[PDB]
Amino acid sequence: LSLYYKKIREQLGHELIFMPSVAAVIKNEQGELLFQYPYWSLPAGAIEPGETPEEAVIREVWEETGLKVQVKKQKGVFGGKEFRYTYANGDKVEYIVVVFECEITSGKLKKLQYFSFSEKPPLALPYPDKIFL
Repeated sequence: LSLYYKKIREQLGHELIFMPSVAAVIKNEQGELLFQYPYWSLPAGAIEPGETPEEAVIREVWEETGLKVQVKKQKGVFGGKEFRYTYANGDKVEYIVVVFECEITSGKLKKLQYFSFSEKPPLALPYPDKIFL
């Protein structure tokens, strides 16, 4: 939770915050997909104002996984009521997520686990299977 969103939350109480975000689809040499376990999730995060969606996904992937990646292709933008989430404490948020297929260029992998498409775990957010293909 960056200082920007943290500051907005302070001022809005539990009210709905619209959060532009990015999520990454990362595959290793053998075709497995990288997921994170806090439901499991794709490496993802909020876009900081000032960053392009591409810069955001590269940064988020580095922070969440330790991998340095470059953007291969955009796999769609998802949003609406199905991407609305209300924290246990009452804080309401709605995401609009830009999904990017990214390729690893450097780094290491800091739970983080690879899963083949057929074995992929369930995700909280309703991303269509097409983002993986």
